[PDB]
Amino acid sequence: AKTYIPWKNGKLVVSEEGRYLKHENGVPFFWLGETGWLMPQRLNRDEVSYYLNKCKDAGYNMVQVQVLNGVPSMNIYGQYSMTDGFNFKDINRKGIYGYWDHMDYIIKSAASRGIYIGMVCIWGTPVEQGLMNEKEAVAYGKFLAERYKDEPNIIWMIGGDIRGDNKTEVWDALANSIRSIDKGHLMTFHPRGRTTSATWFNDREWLDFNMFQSGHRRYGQRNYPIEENTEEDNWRFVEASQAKTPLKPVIDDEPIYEDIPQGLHDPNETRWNQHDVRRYAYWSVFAGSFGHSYGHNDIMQFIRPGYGASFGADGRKKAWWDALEDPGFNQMKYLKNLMLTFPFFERVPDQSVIAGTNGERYDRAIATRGNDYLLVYNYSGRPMQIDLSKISGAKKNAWWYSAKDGKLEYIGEFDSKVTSFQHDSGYLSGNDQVLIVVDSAKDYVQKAWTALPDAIQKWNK
Ligand SMILES: [Cl-]
Repeated sequence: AKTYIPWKNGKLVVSEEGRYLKHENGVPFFWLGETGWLMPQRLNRDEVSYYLNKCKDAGYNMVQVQVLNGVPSMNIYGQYSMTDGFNFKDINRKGIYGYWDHMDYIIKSAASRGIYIGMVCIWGTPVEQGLMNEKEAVAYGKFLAERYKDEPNIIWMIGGDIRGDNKTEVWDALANSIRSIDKGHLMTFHPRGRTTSATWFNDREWLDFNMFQSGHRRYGQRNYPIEENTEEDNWRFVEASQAKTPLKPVIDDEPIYEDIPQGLHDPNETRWNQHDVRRYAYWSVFAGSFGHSYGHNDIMQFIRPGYGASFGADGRKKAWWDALEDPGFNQMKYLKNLMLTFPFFERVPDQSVIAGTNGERYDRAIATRGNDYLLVYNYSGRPMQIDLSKISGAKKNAWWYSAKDGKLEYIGEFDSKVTSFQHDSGYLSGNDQVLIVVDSAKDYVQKAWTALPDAIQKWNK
């Protein structure tokens, strides 16, 4: 089938209930993000095409980058991002393929594949180091907005692994400068680990939605902006952000990365794996997030042999082109395809769908529902009691949905009451399921299906 181009449906807009993203014509936008931080600095033209092809084929519709990782930044071609600080008057040179011409090419390359670029204007580190002041932030924002306002596939990202109370004046100057010119793209803030942008900027008129970073510490790794022994409960950040008024959408834009060490800095520590990657994804979305962003330790830094690695990556062991074949990267599509199968905007998180005593930590089942359907993600497989009366219908149909491979298995028809469910698979064996329950009068899911069809095709002609 033809390439799905999301912006054929119009610009991205925050939906009326303040929880999800939609296009202008009302079509849902389930954000499925990939993290390609060092793509502008490390990938050449052919590598950009290959990486974005792989992202498109794995269902990603948002790839985020560090537009600038330094002052100045340098790309693989040996081109500077700035010649005279933040003075961009003479940045374009006739017959020269410049740093910003390669940035233009990355955005056009994503556009032909139906992918939005998440533009982290400037990573937090050079800003924290005082390399961009308020005056320069205004000039940089003017340059970025005038260059990219007419490119449809852009999402502005202020910050970049930094607290909102760190160089606040600089971030506000940058955000308001872009915002004065570009009213056709959504904007947000990428915060420090274990923080949410909602803590500082929920009430900012330039912020359309919030993001948080739940990565990359394990339970009990304080060695603090969060409660002790709650590190891996990324659903807590969703709750904390949405408790703030006005209600705005939220997403985990930086959960744990596949193959990154627990706590980042010890390369001999236990690495986060595909099962953990799925757990963070479903926990964030079922808590109320509008979508999810994934990352891989080898891909985000585009590691290859002969490059120094961050956080225990090893170019000689696995390069970014090999990490594109890893399980977690290729399982995110099953989360996106599931969410797009059901009425999208009436969805709410609802732990009251789980009756009896819910489990703790990895045994905490998590539920979300519409008016006529409910979804319960159970990472461990611990038996559950589900209150089927929380959705419509005298009778309900139920299915098991395998998060690792999208396998669908019909269970049967049930009367509307508190019902026991347990999946026939190893406990804590990486056979995490979503329990799908739908009012028997609705046909979002068919009884004979062993997979979900491509839900996007409803809006692709
Ligand atoms: Cl900080």
